Amino acid sequence: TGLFVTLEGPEGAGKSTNRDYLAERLRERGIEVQLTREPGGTPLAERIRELLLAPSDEPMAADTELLLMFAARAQHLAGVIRPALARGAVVLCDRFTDATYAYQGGGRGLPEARIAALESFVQGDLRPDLTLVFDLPVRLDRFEQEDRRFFEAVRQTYLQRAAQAPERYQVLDAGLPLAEVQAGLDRLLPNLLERLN
Amino acid sequence: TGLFVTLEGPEGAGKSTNRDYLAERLRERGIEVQLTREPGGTPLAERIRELLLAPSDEPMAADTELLLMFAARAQHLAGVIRPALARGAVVLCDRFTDATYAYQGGGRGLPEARIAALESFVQGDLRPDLTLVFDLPVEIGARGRLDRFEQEDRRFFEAVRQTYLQRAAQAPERYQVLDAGLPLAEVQAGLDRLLPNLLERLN
Ligand SMILES: Cc1cn([C@H]2C[C@H](N=[N+]=[N-])[C@@H](COP(=O)(O)O)O2)c(=O)[nH]c1=O
Ligand SMILES: Cc1cn([C@H]2C[C@H](N=[N+]=[N-])[C@@H](COP(=O)(O)O)O2)c(=O)[nH]c1=O
Ligand SMILES: [Cl-]
Ligand SMILES: [Cl-]
Ligand SMILES: [Cl-]
Repeated sequence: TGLFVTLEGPEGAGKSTNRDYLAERLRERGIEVQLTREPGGTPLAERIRELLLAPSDEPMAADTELLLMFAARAQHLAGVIRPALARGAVVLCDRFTDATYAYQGGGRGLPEARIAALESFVQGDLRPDLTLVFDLPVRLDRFEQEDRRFFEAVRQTYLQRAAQAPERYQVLDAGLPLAEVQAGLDRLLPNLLERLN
Repeated sequence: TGLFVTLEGPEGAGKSTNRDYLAERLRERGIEVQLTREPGGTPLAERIRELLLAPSDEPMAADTELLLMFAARAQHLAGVIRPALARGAVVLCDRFTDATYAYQGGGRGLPEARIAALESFVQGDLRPDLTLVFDLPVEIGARGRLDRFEQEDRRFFEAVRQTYLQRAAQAPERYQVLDAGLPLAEVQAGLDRLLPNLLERLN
């Protein structure tokens, strides 16, 4: 049995360096670590990501964007995430369904219930064991074209979701000195290892 | 007030030769016709189509394939189908959700209940007003499809064929089954025969 950990938050929050940090802590304890990201994580998922990010003169329907995001997820689950967990590996996934509630839900305004329906439809009972929210104040692809209010509603959705399920989430103040943040990651580790074992 | 007509069946069933005939019967009667096809029908929906058709060493999960089909459908609905019906055009759409039940359901073995939930999720209350099923026994009659579906065996395609006939029989009011194996004159007669009912559905 393995463990499914997701990381959510914007760039410049240190997600990658901190994911590397966590990954080294686990690896030095003999635990296999599978790094991955969404949307993407397999050849086909990465091609779907390309459609998602590529600007176009044709407006992408909201449902189209939502269904593509979940198509990439479906493929990623089958190709990478589930097999990793089956190996007893710890998956460190940069962005997952919380990013859907945040971007397609908070950002775009899609009803949370439609996102919930697809989450269950695609994932069955699988949810992350732990979700690390890297929180900090707020050419381009389709999403980077968006405005400050979009990214503000994005930020707030992570915190709202994190607040409703405090046991599954750990919110990190990415505005804190890196050293302090990684100290937080160290304090999370025992519980992580306990979960895994 | 338009009419949403879909055409189902494999390649070499005459769907296109038949669609052109049907489209002209409508046009000569002063009726606007919108030709389209799935997966695809808009630039983004065609990009999705090409992903679905592209061979790869990585197997596409059945759910991935189902979701991409519906993603293309949602874009196509918004950009072509709903507008056309709104203008009061007759949409003649090559392939639609019946192909999903047939390919993803019958072929891939996905449960009909899962397909139905997506159908509703994406389409709301919109379903075809009339579906023409061009029924053809599995007939290989040069390089093949040249796409992902080329690799599937006869059993897969038998299941596809049978799914169409089962759906048509379950709701005879909405489907017309044509024998696409007939000489083209006789298929045209089939089109001629169903035309008056199609017209009555429009007004
Ligand atoms: C996984 C996921 C990502 N996204 C967005 C977040 C990102 N847009 N920004 N900023 C983009 C991912 O690109 P990056 O991983 O390079 O950040 O896709 C969603 O909108 N929904 C999702 O479910
Ligand atoms: C519309 C639709 C098509 N398809 C398949 C049927 C076809 N493969 N074969 N034979 C392919 C459509 O391409 P053609 O119409 O050019 O044949 O996509 C689906 O699997 N699901 C769908 O929902
Ligand atoms: Cl973010
Ligand atoms: Cl990654
Ligand atoms: Cl067409």
